[PDB]
Amino acid sequence: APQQINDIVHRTITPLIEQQKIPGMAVAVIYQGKPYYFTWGYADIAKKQPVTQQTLFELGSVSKTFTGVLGGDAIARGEIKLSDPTTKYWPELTAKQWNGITLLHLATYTAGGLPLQVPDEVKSSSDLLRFYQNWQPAWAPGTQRLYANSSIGLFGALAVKPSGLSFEQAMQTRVFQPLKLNHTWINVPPAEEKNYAWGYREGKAVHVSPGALDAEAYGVKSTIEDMARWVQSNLKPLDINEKTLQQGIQLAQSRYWQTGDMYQGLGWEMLDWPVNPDSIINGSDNKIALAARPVKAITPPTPAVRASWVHKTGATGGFGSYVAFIPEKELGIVMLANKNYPNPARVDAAWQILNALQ
Ligand SMILES: *C(=O)[C@@H](NC(=O)/C(=N\OC)c1csc(N)n1)[C@@H]1N=C(C(=O)O)C(=C)CS1
Repeated sequence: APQQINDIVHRTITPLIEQQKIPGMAVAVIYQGKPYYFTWGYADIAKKQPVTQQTLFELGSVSKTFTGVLGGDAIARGEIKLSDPTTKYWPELTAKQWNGITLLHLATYTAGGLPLQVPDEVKSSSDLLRFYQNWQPAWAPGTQRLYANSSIGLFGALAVKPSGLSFEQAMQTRVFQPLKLNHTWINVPPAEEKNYAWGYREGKAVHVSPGALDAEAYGVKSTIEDMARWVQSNLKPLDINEKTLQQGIQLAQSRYWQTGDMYQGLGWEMLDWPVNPDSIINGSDNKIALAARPVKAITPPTPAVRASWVHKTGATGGFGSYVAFIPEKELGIVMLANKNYPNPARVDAAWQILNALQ
């Protein structure tokens, strides 16, 4: 690692870990296309098992980037269109409020106020239908962006229906394996249990629990090395040999809606580079990130702009993650931690590091 990398990383992350009391953390910085790795702390406190290159973390909502890209792949395959009504793939959703709600809306949180979370009481596919059939929008389709598991989650589950494959098998066969993410799982197999960090919420060790649309919204676990490879793949989709995966990646970074200075892709979110740091830092605070905001349609969507800051936050009960990258400058960062700590702290650190290297 060039000194400047070490310099910044240690200066920025160390106090961050101490400030946020983070038990374990892994950081990857992609600099002129190459990854550089840093780990701190314990994956398992009680076991005193260190974080390593092989430790799996719960990505939480960073999983949405996989879901957007898989969806992008399905479009490229000619299997769905984002202009398809949701009812085309779920005909049992017959209540009148669904008419005019398209896959684009679900994927980009503009269906009209689908809720932030699918309620814990929703378990069976029966509950799931009832939940969406009873939901009442707060706004008309395509007018407001309200960040929501239940929106992008539904998108993921429906996007895979023409393939006939489950969501997990589609993700594994169409995205993980081709990008050679061999330590990335929706369901961590036994041979990896020893590498799967615990999360910590107020001192208690926790792992995410089964939830409806969990795999689609928040259920990916991956290592720092596989997450660097995800970033490289999204920095440079042209190096990618699978035609439809290449195209799916590019579509996930198309700009479909603008709210303030951000643009909504499929999973990914984007801003023009150069970016005002206050804007992404402050925008990451849940009082803005979770608020409803008006959207302007970009008709037709703007193709992936290389001069972009492209990013996504995610968290579970016990974990906190952030990924950001700038395709023009071949620069990116991954931050995985096994405590959920405030979004703006992550984004601030990330900006300090990548600003210092740009
Ligand atoms: C994505 O990260 C997603 N987060 C979650 O669904 C969960 N927690 O967030 C704190 C979650 C899933 S299972 C479990 N026990 N907890 C969305 N992001 C946020 C966020 O913090 O950025 C949310 C507030 C909930 S929805």
